[PDB]
This record gives sequence, structure tokens and C-alpha cells, in this order.
Amino acid sequence: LLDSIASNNSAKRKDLIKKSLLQLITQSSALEQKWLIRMIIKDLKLGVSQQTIFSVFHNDAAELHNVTTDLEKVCRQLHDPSVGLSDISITLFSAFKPMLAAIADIEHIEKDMKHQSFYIETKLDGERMQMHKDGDVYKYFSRNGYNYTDQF
DNA sequence: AGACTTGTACTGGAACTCACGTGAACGAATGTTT
Repeated sequence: LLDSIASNNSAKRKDLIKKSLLQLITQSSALEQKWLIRMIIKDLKLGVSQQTIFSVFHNDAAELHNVTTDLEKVCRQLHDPSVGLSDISITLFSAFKPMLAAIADIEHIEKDMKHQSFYIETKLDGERMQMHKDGDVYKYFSRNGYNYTDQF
């Protein structure tokens, strides 16, 4: 039902969205409808961190989610708790969580660089993107893993 | 992006307890003086 509603919103159709929501309402209880509303809004407020959920799911799941950024692969590969992954590293056509930068104090900057020469670069204002190229197959991914390939 | 809230563990400090060391007093024995 959620897939139908999302695709149908993407297709510029509202009568079908109304039908799907009506079916969900008619075939749900008050608590189920409340939870469904929370998932639609994309907030649950469970009080438990996503990192905790991933850790309980498998020993090495946060790293795999960072490298891949797709709940399907993490859920599929990490099924048997005993069986782990030998080596996890960036792979083609799979979004990876970008590496960010933290505030720095000009006074102790040299100390933060272990008293060694460093690189100074200009700050760029705009979107953060990553490009995957294999032959003439191109994929573009945004900061959080959304696919912007259609635009570019 | 920035800022506040909740949590999380970790560090250090307060308090209690014991062991060890120092100070002072003392009863009995012994030596000296009359």
C-alpha cells in the first residue's frame, strides 16, 4: 500500500492515493493507524538510537550501512549472526556516507595537525555529490544517499 | 547547516576503615644518699 501511494504521488494521481489511504483506514485499528501515520511522517520517537538497533541486528552493521547506504543489502547479507564479513570497503554503485569536517580553533591548529605541514583549501558552498562511473554508466548520489542521477 | 536535550561512560573526589608510627604517662625495680 505504501509503495502504491508513493508511486501514485510520483505519477500525479490523487484518487488512487485516496483509495489506498481509505483501504488502510478501513483495515486498521487506532494504534495501527497511529503507527502508520508516524511512519508516513518518517518519525517514530522510539527513544532507541539507530546505532543501537544496527548493533543488536548484527555485530558489524553500522560499517556496512555507512559503506553501502541501502537497508536491503544490510538486511540480506547480515542474516546469520555467527557469519560475519571479512572485509568491507567502498563498492561501485553503492552510496557511501561522506566524511565531514569539524570546527577548529585557529590558535591550536598546528597542534591538531601533529606539528606538520598541511593543506589549505577554499570552502565550496553548494550541494555535496559523489559520482560513480563505469564505462558510460553514470550514477550520482547526494549527501544522504538520495539518487539525483535523473537531474544530472 | 546551527543549537539544545538525553543519554553514556568514564574520571576523579569524599568518606569510611584499617594498619603503622609517634608522643606522653606510669608502676615496679634498682641504685644512690643520708
